[PDB]
Amino acid sequence: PMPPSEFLDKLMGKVSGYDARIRPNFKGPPVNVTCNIFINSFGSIAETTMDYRVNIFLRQQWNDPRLAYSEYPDDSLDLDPSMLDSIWKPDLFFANEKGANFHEVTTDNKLLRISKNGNVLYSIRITLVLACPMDLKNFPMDVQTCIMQLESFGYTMNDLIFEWDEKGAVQVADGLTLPQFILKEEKDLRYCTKHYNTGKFTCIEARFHLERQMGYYLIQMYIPSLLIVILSWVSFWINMDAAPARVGLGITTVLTMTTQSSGSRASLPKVSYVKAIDIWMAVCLLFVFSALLEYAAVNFIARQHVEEMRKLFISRAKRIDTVSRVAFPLVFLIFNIFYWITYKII
Amino acid sequence: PMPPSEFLDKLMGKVSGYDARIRPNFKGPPVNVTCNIFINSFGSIAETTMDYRVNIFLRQQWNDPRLAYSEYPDDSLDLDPSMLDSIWKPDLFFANEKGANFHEVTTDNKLLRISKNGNVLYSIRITLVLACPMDLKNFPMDVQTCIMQLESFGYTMNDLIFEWDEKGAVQVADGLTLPQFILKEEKDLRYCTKHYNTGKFTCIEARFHLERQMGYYLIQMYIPSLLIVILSWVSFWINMDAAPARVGLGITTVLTMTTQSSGSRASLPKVSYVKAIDIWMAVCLLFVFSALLEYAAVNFIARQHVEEMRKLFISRAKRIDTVSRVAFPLVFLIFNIFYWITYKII
Amino acid sequence: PMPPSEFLDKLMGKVSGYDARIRPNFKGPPVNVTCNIFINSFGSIAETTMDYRVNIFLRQQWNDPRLAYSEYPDDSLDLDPSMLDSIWKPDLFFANEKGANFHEVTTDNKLLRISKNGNVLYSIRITLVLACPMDLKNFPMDVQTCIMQLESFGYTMNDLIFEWDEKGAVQVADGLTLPQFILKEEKDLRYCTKHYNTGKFTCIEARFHLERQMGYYLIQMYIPSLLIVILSWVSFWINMDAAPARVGLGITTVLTMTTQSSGSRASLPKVSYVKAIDIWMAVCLLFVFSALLEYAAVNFIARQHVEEMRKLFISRAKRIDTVSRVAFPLVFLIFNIFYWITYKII
Amino acid sequence: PMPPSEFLDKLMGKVSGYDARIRPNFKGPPVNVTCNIFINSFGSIAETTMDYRVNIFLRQQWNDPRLAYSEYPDDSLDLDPSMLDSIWKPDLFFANEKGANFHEVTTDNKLLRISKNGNVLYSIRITLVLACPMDLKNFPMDVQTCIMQLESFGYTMNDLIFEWDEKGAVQVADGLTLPQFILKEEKDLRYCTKHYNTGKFTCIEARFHLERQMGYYLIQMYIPSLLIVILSWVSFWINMDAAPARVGLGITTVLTMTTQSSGSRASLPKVSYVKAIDIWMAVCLLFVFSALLEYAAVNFIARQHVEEMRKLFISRAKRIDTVSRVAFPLVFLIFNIFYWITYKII
Amino acid sequence: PMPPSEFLDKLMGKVSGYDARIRPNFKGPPVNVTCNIFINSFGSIAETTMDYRVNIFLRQQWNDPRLAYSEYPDDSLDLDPSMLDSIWKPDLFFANEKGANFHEVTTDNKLLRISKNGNVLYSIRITLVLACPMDLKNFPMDVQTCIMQLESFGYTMNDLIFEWDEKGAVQVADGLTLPQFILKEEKDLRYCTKHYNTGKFTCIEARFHLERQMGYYLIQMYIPSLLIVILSWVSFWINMDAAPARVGLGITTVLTMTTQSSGSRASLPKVSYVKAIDIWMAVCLLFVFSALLEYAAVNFIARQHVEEMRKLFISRAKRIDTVSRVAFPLVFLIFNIFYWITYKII
Ligand SMILES: *[C@@H]1O[C@H](CO)[C@@H](O[C@@H]2O[C@H](CO)[C@@H](O[C@@H]3O[C@H](CO)[C@@H](O)[C@H](O)[C@@H]3O)[C@H](O)[C@H]2NC(C)=O)[C@H](O)[C@H]1NC(C)=O
Ligand SMILES: *[C@@H]1O[C@H](CO)[C@@H](O[C@@H]2O[C@H](CO)[C@@H](O[C@@H]3O[C@H](CO)[C@@H](O)[C@H](O)[C@@H]3O)[C@H](O)[C@H]2NC(C)=O)[C@H](O)[C@H]1NC(C)=O
Ligand SMILES: *[C@@H]1O[C@H](CO)[C@@H](O[C@@H]2O[C@H](CO)[C@@H](O[C@@H]3O[C@H](CO)[C@@H](O)[C@H](O)[C@@H]3O)[C@H](O)[C@H]2NC(C)=O)[C@H](O)[C@H]1NC(C)=O
Ligand SMILES: *[C@@H]1O[C@H](CO)[C@@H](O[C@@H]2O[C@H](CO)[C@@H](O[C@@H]3O[C@H](CO)[C@@H](O)[C@H](O)[C@@H]3O)[C@H](O)[C@H]2NC(C)=O)[C@H](O)[C@H]1NC(C)=O
Ligand SMILES: *[C@@H]1O[C@H](CO)[C@@H](O[C@@H]2O[C@H](CO)[C@@H](O[C@@H]3O[C@H](CO)[C@@H](O)[C@H](O)[C@@H]3O)[C@H](O)[C@H]2NC(C)=O)[C@H](O)[C@H]1NC(C)=O
Repeated sequence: PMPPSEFLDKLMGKVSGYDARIRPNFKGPPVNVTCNIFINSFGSIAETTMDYRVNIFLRQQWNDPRLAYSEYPDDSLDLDPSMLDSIWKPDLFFANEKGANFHEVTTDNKLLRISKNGNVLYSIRITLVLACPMDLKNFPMDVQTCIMQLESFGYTMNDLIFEWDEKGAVQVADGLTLPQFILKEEKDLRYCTKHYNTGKFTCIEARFHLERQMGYYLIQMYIPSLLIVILSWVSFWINMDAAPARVGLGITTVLTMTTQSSGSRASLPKVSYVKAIDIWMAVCLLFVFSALLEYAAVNFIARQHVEEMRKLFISRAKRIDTVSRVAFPLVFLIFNIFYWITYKII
Repeated sequence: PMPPSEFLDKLMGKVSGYDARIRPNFKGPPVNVTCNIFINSFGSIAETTMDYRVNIFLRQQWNDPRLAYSEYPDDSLDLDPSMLDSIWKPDLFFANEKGANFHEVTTDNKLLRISKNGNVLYSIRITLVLACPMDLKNFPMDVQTCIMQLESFGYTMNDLIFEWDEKGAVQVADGLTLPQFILKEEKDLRYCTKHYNTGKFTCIEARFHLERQMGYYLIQMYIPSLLIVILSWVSFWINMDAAPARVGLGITTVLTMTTQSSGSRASLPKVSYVKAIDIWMAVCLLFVFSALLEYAAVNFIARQHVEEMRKLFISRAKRIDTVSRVAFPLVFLIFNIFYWITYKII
Repeated sequence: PMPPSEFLDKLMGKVSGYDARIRPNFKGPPVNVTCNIFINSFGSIAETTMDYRVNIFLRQQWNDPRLAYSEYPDDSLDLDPSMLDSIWKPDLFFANEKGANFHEVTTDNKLLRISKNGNVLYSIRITLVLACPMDLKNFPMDVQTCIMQLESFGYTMNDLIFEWDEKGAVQVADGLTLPQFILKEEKDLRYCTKHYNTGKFTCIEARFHLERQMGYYLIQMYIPSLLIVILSWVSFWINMDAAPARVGLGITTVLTMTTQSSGSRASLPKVSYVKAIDIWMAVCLLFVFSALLEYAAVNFIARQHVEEMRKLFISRAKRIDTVSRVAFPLVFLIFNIFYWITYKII
Repeated sequence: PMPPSEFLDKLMGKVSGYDARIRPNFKGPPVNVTCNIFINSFGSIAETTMDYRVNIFLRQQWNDPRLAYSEYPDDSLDLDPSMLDSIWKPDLFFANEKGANFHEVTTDNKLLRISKNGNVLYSIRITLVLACPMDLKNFPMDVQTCIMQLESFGYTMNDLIFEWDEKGAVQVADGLTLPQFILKEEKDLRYCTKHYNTGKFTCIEARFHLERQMGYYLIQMYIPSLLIVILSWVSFWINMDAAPARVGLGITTVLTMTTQSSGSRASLPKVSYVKAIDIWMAVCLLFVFSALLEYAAVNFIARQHVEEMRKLFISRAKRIDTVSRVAFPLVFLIFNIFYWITYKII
Repeated sequence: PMPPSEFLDKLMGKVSGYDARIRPNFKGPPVNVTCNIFINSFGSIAETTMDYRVNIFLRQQWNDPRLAYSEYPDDSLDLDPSMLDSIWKPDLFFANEKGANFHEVTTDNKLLRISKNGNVLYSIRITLVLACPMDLKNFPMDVQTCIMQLESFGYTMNDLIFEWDEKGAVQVADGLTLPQFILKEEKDLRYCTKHYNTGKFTCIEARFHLERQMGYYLIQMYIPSLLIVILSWVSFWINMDAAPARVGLGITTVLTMTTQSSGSRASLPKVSYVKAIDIWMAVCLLFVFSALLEYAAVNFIARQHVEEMRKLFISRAKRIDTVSRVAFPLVFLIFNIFYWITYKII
């Protein structure tokens, strides 16, 4: 009969004394809050900052006996967020926020329904910029594991406990994809119960596995790394006589790799350890330096020399020919097969 | 007689009991809300982020019987937004906001008029930064289809339904243009009714087709890609004798394309698949590498050699001349005609 | 006697019934609002965004008969903005805001005085970031005309009309200058009365003419464009015999222009049409390519050749000398005189 | 006895009628407000924007007879900013704000004490981003004079007047330094009384003198400008015979200066006039172009030529030797001594 | 019995007269406030700005006799931050904020418990962007000491005093690390009691020592600095006869160092003094300039010359050979051993 908001005026109003400043089950067991998330947006995973932005629908559920309506004939009584500041709400924060905000476009993006037995479904749209430290040992073939963990800031573990629900604690949007990663379907769910000099607080955290789309880096970095090598090999297929041709083909290619390695770590943090993309472009350096270093041997032995003179110099230009025409493709290919098996096993 | 705002004090005030926290037609059919938009601003379509900013006038219309004034002699009773927080308003949010805000310069940019029969026109200026994933298979000749979709966050499909109005659901400003695209006049309008573990919610979405102005990329990228080829052809129109001239004209041009392809994907996301602008600048690579690779053949056969010697070496420098003087323009032009027909058919 | 704020407690308070939610002259003629602006800041005209930031003092004046004090012995009764939310205020917004904000440092930067006959002077400091589409046909010699237009968002043309005042509708700060433009003193003032599917609304807009300081671009772009040409001419003043000197002076200069044109459109939007700065740096390309193309002719005819042989080859190296020693300065200067007259007439 | 805040409940409360909306000395002389500042932070002087950020403690002092407590036995009655919105406060704004904000971390950073005779000390932490137009005639040796000026926005000069106090109107933090400038101890204090079509308003402004640390620019710009010159001089100490060595040493150095001047005005606004750093790097251009221009003379006269032939050509290669071996160090050093005295006198 | 929030309605409410605007121990000794922090986030130490962002849990403790509950049977009475604006709170600000904000995601991240004897534990999550001037004498091997200092803004030293607690005044997160530094465990704690023309205020500050991960700079900067040297040494292992080979290997390497030093101070403020990374890359300059300077000697003495002629020129090419083949590795290695011991002792 009476309008339910008018019903809720006495549901939680000064009549019946719903004090929003006192958790349910006061002085009893803690408040068991089941949580799950829904991921609209995901991406902008900046490694310069080692964070990422997500746009989730945080759903919470707890049981408040003070909210147990009985007269009403249905199961759910939704209510606009205008009085969402009227009921008790758990102080779930994100232990690695690094910035977050509500969405208030045309309305507070909030949801509030209440079952007969006091079950409170509480859902709000959030945009987080979560911090996840990036492990970059094997950079272009890394599997980053960024996390988001939900703690309680004020209430201790003996008054408020979080939990994930079993029926799909983490849903993802239907066509949600990324420009650079693959959000692997397996998603871990484990506790991260904290301790301070103030007490112990509740935590739960879902670990998102991330694997890179190697297609991009395969193009901008590896192929340019690979052309300079083959360009540095036919430089040895140059004319037999040492002329300024090898003078050009040598230093030109080395200068490429010098600039390549510059833009190599362009959008990369200043990590002290050595990653995998650079040792590729390191080995690519010492081969292209082998070219200018090899002609040093040729131009050295050539200026040495004349029967016995030319008979021994060209004998050096020949053994140096039949070796470099296969040695560079020999070690460079054996290096490649070893490099990629090292990273195809992780 | 009485001032209508003073009339509205009893229109929605505590007299007559207009509770703003209870939707119209409560416990009856859902609230049928017709929507349309008006686009002032449009642009800043960043592909680094794959989003875009728009400045719209969202108009809504629903019928609230509680707002049915009868005494008054006219059709419309506008009212400043100061009491726009006084009436019920649907919680239309944008399912792909990624940031949005109201405009509050000198007044809340809001509009509110009410017909005799309870029709509520509600219009507000909004600045959205909407997320649209970019498909970049054929990059400079792509037709991106960015969308904006209007969902309800709290009310389920059985209590609130959105709809587009038939009489021009999407107007565009008179001289609205873009720096890079053409907002095609055809604009699609279809439902995107959602489902969650909470229920099903209303959605409507308008698909904006976008086609690129190819004029820019035709200049900064293609012509510089095209000069290096012709510069790499008259390099073969060099003197007959193999001199360091071809030493210069070869590696110089190849270094251009190396730097060209660097700035090629300058403002482009790190997409794993291969787009169309790069295979252009890829084929431009393997021709300019053909130049330095061709002189490798010339300088190789030249150092081989003398009656029978010169009689067979210059016979190779001639067949290599009459072929390269037409072969590069042969395959390069046939490539061009094939490339552009592949992209003039989409 | 009584304090005038205490006087204004009954001026607009619940006594005498000043309802701030009802415009003056209700049900009568529209409210004639005269406006003018004062420009403190102006600049940051970003062409990457095609907008600009301004810091104005928007003065408004309308007549409200409800504000007609009679007892008081003076003309003006100022009042701090603390009760500036107490009176009626027109909802003037900026039709091309693209971001704007009030200034609230140590006080709301607001002004409010009221004449005896109800005249309301209302002035507030605003920082706008206004959108003006840039026309870049003739880029370094363009005259951009950015605008700012003042519309009413809620009230229709039959209830509220804006106007500029005749006595200097737009003042500019005394020493206000720009880093790149000259704010021409002539400032246009014309209506932009709008129409929608909701009605017709009031508008007024002041067109600011802007002309560029060509001094900067004359230095960073044109001179470097001009040195490469003269460097590409004395390259032909090289030794008579074709040596690797022309091998160097040719490709070196062309590589400059390639990088010049890269940084040419560095801070420029991706406009499809062709502007004027590039056709300059385009013509500068085809002359420097003429150098490497000319030596192609020299090195070609030289390798052709010997009495009749040298007697006809050097006859070609001579006619090619007396022509290129004046032809490049011939066409290049005639091009310059034509280019600058094309742009000195607009 | 009674708690002084409870004392201030009747100090300014509805008892005794302290109306915060009415300035002291109403209808009498204007309110004489003495001001001074204290500078915590200072820096981020961006010339791309021509502004700078400061973090000051604005102290104000005015006398309000309505605040004259008599019963109390002490001189000062501080009070937390919670009731700082309760008293009258002057509307001091900053005429060149360009952005400013309060600091609200753990409390509004505000101070409020009141002497017996009504003296109000009012102090608040502010972070300003003030606009100062930069004069860049002599760029690396410029003395910028940025200002900050304190106006009143609402009250006219006949109702409110600002003043600096004599006892150290501008204090600076003890170890406050800058990365690029030296905040000279002399700080000017003069009025900037304004006039509009609304009246005349109070102003005071303190002029901060700033002088650059020339040490940085002496390293990144001048030394690289200076190495290319000496590298372009020993290029003339090359072998007597004109070989491709001068072919290399000439164009290589000129290309450096071309890229040097690119990054010269890297972080510099697009000012039309010519500054001092560029004419340095301009004169450095025309000397390095003299090198490639000089070898043009050598390679020209060399190809001219043979008894009388070589007897006159080498006579030109000798007079060109004994001159260039001292002429470049002659004019270049005389240029340096003239350049630096032009800028050591300002 | 009664709900404690309802108990706190009379704990601090208008009954019993808890005036939040009056510090504890009024007119007595100052309020002794013990503080400690807990560091979640730490990093983004930008030297371009010379600041850094931290995410701390500021815990405060003071004793307020007015908050002494006696009836209740326990030690602690937590309470949600909804009434955290109800009690007195010290106005601790950060003397070098440069920007800071609260975290309000799903609740104000705040904590409030009260012991029986009035002890108030008050803890709030804060994100600071603190200013620390960077000392960059020895840049890649520097030990920066950034600070954060906690002052009181309003209350003087005779009414409010801060202190650190002895039991671990500064805790750090368990796995908190940085991308570039090592937060040394030793953390200093000393007073910074201030003085102004208003009085003396309380301060405490914790000095965080920071030492760099030299691993990154060891790779991007030093190795490229080191390859050019060895590339500039085997350039002297070139053929005995002076050919254009040394023409290439000389200027090519010098151009590398020119571009190296460009990107050397890429992300570095414009400090006037000379740091350590540049004198490394300065000494690397004058060795690679020694190469092109050395061949100047070779090509000079070579063109001088013929029995006595060649007998004295090659005698110079030999003593120049046996010296440069060890002199560059001689001085360069002795330089290295001296450089690194200068920086391994600090
Ligand atoms: C929130 O969930 C926790 C997790 O179960 C609940 O704690 C558990 O509550 C049950 C119900 O009383 C306890 O069962 C009893 O345990 C005692 C001692 O173990 C046993 O002797 C009894 O026969 C009975 O089985 C259980 O011990 C207790 N466990 C823990 C770890 O707390 C809690 O009650 C829930 N609170 C709410 C408000 O839902
Ligand atoms: C909002 O619009 C929807 C769409 O039409 C309305 O739902 C429709 O309402 C009509 C009016 O009663 C229903 O017509 C009746 O349907 C029954 C069963 O189909 C039929 O036996 C009756 O003879 C009569 O035609 C219609 O069924 C119903 N359809 C749906 C899908 O809901 C709704 O009433 C509107 N609500 C408001 C508040 O305007
Ligand atoms: C705001 O300014 C407009 C512009 O003038 C005012 O509208 C004009 O008001 C005058 C005053 O009554 C009207 O004059 C009368 O016009 C009728 C019909 O044209 C004529 O027969 C009468 O003899 C008399 O001249 C005028 O028509 C009217 N014009 C328009 C276009 O509205 C308006 O009254 C002003 N409102 C306020 C509140 O100041
Ligand atoms: C704020 O400071 C100004 C600056 O002094 C005060 O104005 C001055 O007030 C004195 C005090 O009455 C005036 O002195 C009188 O001047 C008249 C005419 O000059 C003279 O005949 C009298 O013998 C007496 O000396 C002075 O003229 C006046 N000057 C100005 C420029 O206003 C003002 O009173 C101060 N207001 C407050 C609230 O402190
Ligand atoms: C906050 O902590 C300070 C630091 O101790 C307290 O100040 C100290 O308070 C004690 C307690 O009365 C004073 O002791 C007395 O000192 C006098 C003179 O020195 C001596 O003759 C007495 O026999 C007795 O020892 C002590 O002097 C005083 N020192 C200072 C520097 O203030 C303060 O009382 C504490 N306040 C609160 C509210 O906890």
